[PDB]
Amino acid sequence: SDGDTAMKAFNDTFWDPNAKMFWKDSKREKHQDFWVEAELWELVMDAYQHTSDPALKAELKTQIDDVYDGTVAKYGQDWTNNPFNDDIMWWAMGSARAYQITGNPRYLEAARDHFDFVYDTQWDEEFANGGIWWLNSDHNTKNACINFPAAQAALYLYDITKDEHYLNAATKIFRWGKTMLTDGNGKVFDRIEIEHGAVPDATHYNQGTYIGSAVGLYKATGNAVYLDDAVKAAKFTKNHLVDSNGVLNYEGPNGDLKGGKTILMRNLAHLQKTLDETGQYPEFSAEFDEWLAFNIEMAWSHQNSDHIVDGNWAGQGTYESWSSAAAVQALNG
Ligand SMILES: OC[C@H]1O[C@H](OC[C@H]2CNC[C@@H](O)[C@@H]2O)[C@@H](O)[C@@H](O)[C@@H]1O
Repeated sequence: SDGDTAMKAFNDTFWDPNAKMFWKDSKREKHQDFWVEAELWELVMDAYQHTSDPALKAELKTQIDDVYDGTVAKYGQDWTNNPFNDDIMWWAMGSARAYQITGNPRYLEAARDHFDFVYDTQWDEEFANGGIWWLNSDHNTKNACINFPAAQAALYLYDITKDEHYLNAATKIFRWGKTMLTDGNGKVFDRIEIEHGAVPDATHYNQGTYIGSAVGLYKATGNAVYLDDAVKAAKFTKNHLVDSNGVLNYEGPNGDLKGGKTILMRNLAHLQKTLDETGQYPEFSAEFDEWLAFNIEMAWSHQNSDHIVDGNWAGQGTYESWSSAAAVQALNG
């Protein structure tokens, strides 16, 4: 019931049924940024999968379609005019998931066409021995926030199509990213910049997409090293991207990072599910489950009277949909 209450409250506060988009904040003066809207789309899908209330489930299923329609009305169906390859890939990944839920052809086309544009034209072997460029305008940096989401999108497309092309892509992208965008012990680097090298700044959302791609690769390949990869990145997050009480950091003031716990929590749930299913890493699993539950309880203890939780989970006017999404995500694992 907590997940249902949280999602209903989030919609009541932030969903605009007229534009079929989320508001960026509770002043209701501007709709959410394009890339973040794909992440709120996935939140709707996660609540759809989590709920056991058939009436709410049907409403959320409809909302999956309405989110796409509202975005396409403002931004079009062809996102390849957007210079941000990551923006495109977040929508390609969301579209693959929407296809799995709904069966509507438009979503498979959207996923496959946009994945192909990025992977087939924005992969480069010369700089840094591999990796996808951040932008399709200028080619100066290759980033975790495009590469790991691309591996995830490829894994969804493999699951849908069974075409080994997509598994091969996920494997190649992840191998490059593990080698060039991590320290080999679970710390995920932000990016590798031409003429400079690695920028080893770690953030919640890049830990998340690394973990999710690793768990997906473990499941698709049967290679246990990928599960180990995921566990090491989860451990790094729990020990090194938290405050002194173990509560996940607040990553403001940057607007893109403020809500990153949303993406982290989505992917930590994948890891929790796989550990529960396989019985692997039982010691870590117990520690991890306790730490997750603690974070969730602390976050929700700061909910306001409308059942909205700001993204500064360690503490207590205007609430923002991206920063507030993480607490909702956490109850819809
Ligand atoms: O420092 C945060 C963030 O900044 C830049 O990306 C911003 C967004 C652009 N497109 C949508 C999201 O994927 C990004 O967060 C990049 O420098 C990025 O690597 C970095 O984490």
